[PDB]
Amino acid sequence: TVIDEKINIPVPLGTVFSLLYGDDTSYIKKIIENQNNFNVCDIPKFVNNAREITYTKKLNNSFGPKQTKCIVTETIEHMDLNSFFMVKQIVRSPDVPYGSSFSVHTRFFYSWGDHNTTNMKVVTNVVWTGKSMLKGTIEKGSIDGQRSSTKQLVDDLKKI
Ligand SMILES: CC(C)[C@@H](C)/C=C/[C@@H](C)[C@H]1CC[C@H]2C3=CC=C4C[C@@H](O)CC[C@]4(C)[C@H]3CC[C@]12C
Repeated sequence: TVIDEKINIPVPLGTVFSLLYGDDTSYIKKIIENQNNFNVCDIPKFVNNAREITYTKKLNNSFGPKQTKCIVTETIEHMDLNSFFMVKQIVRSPDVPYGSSFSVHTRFFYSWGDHNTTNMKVVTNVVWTGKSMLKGTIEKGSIDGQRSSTKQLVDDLKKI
C-alpha cells in the first residue's frame, strides 16, 4: 500500500505543483517519457481538476504481455492553499491479464515542509471489479513498479 513514506523535495509546494501539474505540461511529459513509456499522448492541462493521459508501457516481467496500454485518470483531490495538496491517479491497463477487472489507484500526498520544502508520500491500492486468481500478483505488480515509477519521478524532479 504505502510506497514511499517521506521523500523531501528541496522546492516549495506551489512550485512542485506547477512543475508536475502546471498548465505547462512539458515537464511532466519529460517525466512520463522517462518511465519506459512510448506513444505518449499530448499531455493535457487540467480542466475542472481532471485530465486524461494515455501511453504504452514497456514491461520486463516474468512473462506478462511485456507491453500494455495505459489510460490514466489524474485528478487534483485536495487543495489546502498553503499546507498540502493531493493528486490521485486511476490507471487502467486493458492489455494485461485480467485487465478491466481492476485499476490501480495512486494518491500523491504533497505537504508544506520545513523552510518551505516539500515532502511527498505515495500510496497505492488495487480496486477490483472482478474475481481473479491473479489478484495477489497484480497487487504486488502494481506496488513494485509504482515503487520504481516514484523513484524515477523524484529522481527527475530533484535534478531541475
Ligand atoms: C503477470 C502480469 C500480468 C503482471 C506482472 C502485470 C503487472 C502490471 C499490471 C503492472 C506492472 C507495471 C505497473 C505499473 C508501473 C508503473 C505505473 C506508474 C504509476 O504512476 C501508475 C501505475 C503504473 C502504470 C503501474 C500499473 C500496473 C503495471 C502496468
